[PDB]
Amino acid sequence: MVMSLLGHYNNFFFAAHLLDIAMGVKTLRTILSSVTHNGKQLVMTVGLLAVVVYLYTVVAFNFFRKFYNKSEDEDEPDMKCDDMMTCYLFHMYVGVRAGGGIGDEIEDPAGDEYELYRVVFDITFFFFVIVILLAIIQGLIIDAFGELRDQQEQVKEDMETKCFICGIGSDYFDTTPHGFETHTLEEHNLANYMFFLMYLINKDETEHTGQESYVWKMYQERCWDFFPAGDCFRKQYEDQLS
Amino acid sequence: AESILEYFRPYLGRIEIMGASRRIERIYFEISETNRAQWEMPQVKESKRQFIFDVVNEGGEAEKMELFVSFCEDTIFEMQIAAQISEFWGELEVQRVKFLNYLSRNFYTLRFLALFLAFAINFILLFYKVSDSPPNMVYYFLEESTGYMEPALWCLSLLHTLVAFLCIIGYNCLKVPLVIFKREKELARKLEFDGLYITEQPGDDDVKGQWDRLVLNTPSFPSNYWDKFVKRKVLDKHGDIFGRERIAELLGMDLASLEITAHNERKDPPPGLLTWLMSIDVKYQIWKFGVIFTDNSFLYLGWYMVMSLLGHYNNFFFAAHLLDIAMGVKTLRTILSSVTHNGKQLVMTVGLLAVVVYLYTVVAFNFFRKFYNKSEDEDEPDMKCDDMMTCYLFHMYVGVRAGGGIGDEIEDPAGDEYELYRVVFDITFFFFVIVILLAIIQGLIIDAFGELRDQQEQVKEDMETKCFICGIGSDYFDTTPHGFETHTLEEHNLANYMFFLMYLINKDETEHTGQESYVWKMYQERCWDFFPAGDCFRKQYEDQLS
Repeated sequence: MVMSLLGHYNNFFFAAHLLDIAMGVKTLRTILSSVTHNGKQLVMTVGLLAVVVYLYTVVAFNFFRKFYNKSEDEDEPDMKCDDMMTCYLFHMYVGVRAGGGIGDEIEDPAGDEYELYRVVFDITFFFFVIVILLAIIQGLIIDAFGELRDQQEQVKEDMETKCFICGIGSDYFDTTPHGFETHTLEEHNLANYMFFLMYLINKDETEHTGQESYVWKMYQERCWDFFPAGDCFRKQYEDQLS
Repeated sequence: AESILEYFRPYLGRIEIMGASRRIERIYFEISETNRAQWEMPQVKESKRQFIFDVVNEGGEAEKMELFVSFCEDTIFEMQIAAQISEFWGELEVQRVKFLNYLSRNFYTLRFLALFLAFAINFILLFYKVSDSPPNMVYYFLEESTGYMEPALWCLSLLHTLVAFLCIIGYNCLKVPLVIFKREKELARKLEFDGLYITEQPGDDDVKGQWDRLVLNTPSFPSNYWDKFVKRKVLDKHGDIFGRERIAELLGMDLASLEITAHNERKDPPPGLLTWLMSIDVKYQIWKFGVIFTDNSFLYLGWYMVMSLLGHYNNFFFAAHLLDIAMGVKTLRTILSSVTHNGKQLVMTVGLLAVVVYLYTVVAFNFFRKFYNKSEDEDEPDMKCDDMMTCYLFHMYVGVRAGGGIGDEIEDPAGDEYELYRVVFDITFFFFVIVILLAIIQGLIIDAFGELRDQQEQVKEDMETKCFICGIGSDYFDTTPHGFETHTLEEHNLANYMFFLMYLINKDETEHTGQESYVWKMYQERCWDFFPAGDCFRKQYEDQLS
């Protein structure tokens, strides 16, 4: 509402309703739920990266200050490691985004002193905040898809073994041909129970039959002992005539 | 009799055992008035949850009961230690403990304060600035004016160190007794039931076992353990088959071999407060310190100590306590355990990469030497493939990090000779140490997450089919409505067994009932045949009346 109204003024603002796509086009909702399923532990990785880069900055500032000169034309008037805010921002903005580690933007360490300390600093930075810390992001998505896809299998499998009202497994019902198929469609249909409460509520209390009032009595009392929960009327009378 | 049942219901325990009749019997008892209240504490619920998890997957079936009883005993000492801290020359001693019990009470909030202070000092540390002029180079502390910026840092630095000092003493007063009791319990069994120091000996390995030899002969060996007869109990058992005096001299009890039986003479020490207080076991204390200086958590706490102390000097050093995040903020511990779960086989891939790049270097040095010139301005005075160390380092430092293979930094092979040998060298390098060898790193993480997530499902699923005490499946119990639900809450509750050992230990041996002594007899004997393990008292009497 508000964005449409705020239209007729800077018409560009209309280009925010396009994000309605999500709540539409079903497919997406599933795709976006995949990434959303691990949101609580996704931004925390970003915080971890923000901590690690700070840890690297405190070292680069103390020892590698004279390396970050931008090497302007025939002059060296600019240096990034003079303060903390103006240097840590450099690592945060170019370092993690370098695609190859911070060693690309700094002056090449062809000198003698600190030749190995700088190489280790480069290599560890490449191995920690480029290969590893950008792999956990992908990991929290690969299995995120797997979980949304796996949970469907369980709800598919459980409906093929239990009647969801009785606890009886499918085998026992499969003693007769298509016994389990009939059990989930004639006896415990999960839809007649839908159609029973409507019959109870609409009917006036005066004309309740012998049984319909009694189940109504517990329904008013809010007790659920009238559901079968264990027996199925043929496990009950199997011995006599079945 | 309805109200009398309802009022007393939350205290009437119910345990179900077998024995002395080859059938299953049921025992009732009075649980508690305060232990039932405490049992629902987050540190205890999480401990139980963690214990359950490492039994279903890393737990052998045969010894499942044994370690469960071990955790059962551990929780009792946790109860005893936690029940205490809850609330001018000789009167200071009581006020000292009256404050120590407060320090150990709110240990976790005090610990979290240390992380918060570390976060604040790190944030304020974000304004330093090098300057070649005194306000040699000086680390001048720039600020958005606001003169109150430098004074605050000093007070915060002092307070952080103070809180870090307090948490160490809190740890000592809170956790150390648990580890000590653990070690005492583990050691006392290897003598009574094994010959780890009598018949067998450590095989020059197991420094943990070697270090324990300095505690055997101390006058006070079982300082935190309950059973104080651990010396006499093993004395008789191993005093006949072996030298009785030989076993006697090993465990100490100087002249107690005769004092054990000849105790006709009676036992008054003079009041020597602060006069003879230096009569302490110099051999037991060194053993305790040797144990305490090995625990990982205490060592990490001392490391956090050392860095805070090394503060007030190069204040930047404070920016290492920030890595406390890990041991905090739970979430992370799981995320970091994901990558840590495959550490043994992760660095080995790095070693493999280090080998493969060396293999490539030996070829590039022998044939492609004249290609690595850096092509300086109007001159070619620099070449990287002149030695091995100065060339292999080039591949290690730029090659694997090139993001596109080594072919980017070398001079373009537009020449005729070796045109294909160089192209193959480039392409294989791209296909082996960039696409493949940097994909195994991601693979060892993708399934690493899957395994930590999958192991949870198994411990969730097993608890929904078996009673964890009886081997009976859920189906059989589901014959009656909610039968399995009641079986895991009335009969085999896994928490009445908690409440039964406390009832046994606290009760004196004289008033043990007919059954309570017999299960006590095996518990002293350390036999676990009184657990049901197969029957459930309704599979037992289903035919008669059920």
